[PDB]
Amino acid sequence: VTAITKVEREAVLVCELPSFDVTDVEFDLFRARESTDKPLDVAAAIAYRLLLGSGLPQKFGCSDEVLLNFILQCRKKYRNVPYHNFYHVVDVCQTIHTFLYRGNVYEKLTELECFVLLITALVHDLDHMGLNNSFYLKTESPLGILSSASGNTSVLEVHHCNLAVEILSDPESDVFDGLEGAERTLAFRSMIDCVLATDMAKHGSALEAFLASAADQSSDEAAFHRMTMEIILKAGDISNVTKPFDISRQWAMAVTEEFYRQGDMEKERGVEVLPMFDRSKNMELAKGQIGFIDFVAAPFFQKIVDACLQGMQWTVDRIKSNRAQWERVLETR
Ligand SMILES: COc1cccc(NC(=O)C#Cc2cc(C3=NN(C(C)C)C(=O)[C@@H]4CC=CC[C@H]34)ccc2OC)c1
Ligand SMILES: [Mg+2]
Ligand SMILES: [Zn+2]
Repeated sequence: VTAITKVEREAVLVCELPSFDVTDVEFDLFRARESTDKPLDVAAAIAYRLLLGSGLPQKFGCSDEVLLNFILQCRKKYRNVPYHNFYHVVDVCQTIHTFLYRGNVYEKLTELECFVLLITALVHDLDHMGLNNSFYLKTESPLGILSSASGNTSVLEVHHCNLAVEILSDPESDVFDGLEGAERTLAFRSMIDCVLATDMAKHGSALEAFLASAADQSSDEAAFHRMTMEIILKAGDISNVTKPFDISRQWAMAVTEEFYRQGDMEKERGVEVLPMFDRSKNMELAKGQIGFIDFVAAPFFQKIVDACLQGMQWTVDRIKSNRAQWERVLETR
């Protein structure tokens, strides 16, 4: 944990984002990346602006300097992989902002919980190597053995929580230094519960718990708040198909490259390679995206909007039109 320099901060604060509304559901992070020769500084500046314009750091005694220290300690710990890089967690951060403030999910949570969600977005994939839980277990890699021996199958999610806690133990980058007692505890418990909940192995069980709680006027209030945070970070994590088609498509290309590289190492290591991770299967993006929409994202967003989050209806509208756009790529091939 080397301290952030005056020079590193200045490199972010100078970025100005002319033309961009970071609060908008149609904000394009790809356009912002190649809109300078410092795409990393810009992403950091998008996150800084999102966090300050919410007004939440101020209310919880997090200075502008500590907040930016934190953004930059987070950025140092992401890797040059095609999808689970710093652009992805900044995307999840901005998208969660749209769900909270354009979708009015802010009304369901306290300000501390909204603050936690925006911060968690930035830690939720720390030190991701472009390989899924499954890779580590099948290869009996050290991390996989450690997870298996410890009894926790969520290999990556526990790695991420470990580095989050590392960054927050230095008061110079603890966005929660302003909290004490129950509030500091709730902040850490909820950041950890949310990251652990991004493991897609628990997708069905997290979705069903959230919906059972929303249907129950006598749900425990604390438990409902908690499940709402977990569902919102999960929503942000599978949000690529809720964006304007060309944005959705570039995300999909980036995730496919990352899966294909895992498939290359699984071959050179002679372990099971799924159809989807095999470069020499050349499966069509269109059928891929439609499959993801039909089996994961459409039912997910439709059910949470209907159950509770009416303000997020636009996500369901966009998945419908992205699907029809993929059906058109098929109909004209
Ligand atoms: C038939 O069901 C399918 C299921 C999955 C993919 C496809 N095919 C694609 O073309 C794609 C994509 C795709 C896949 C993901 C993810 N997937 N998952 C599992 C569901 C396999 C992860 O755990 C990733 C890590 C954490 C959260 C979500 C991430 C995210 C965005 C995607 O698109 C832009 C078809
Ligand atoms: Mg993850
Ligand atoms: Zn993620």
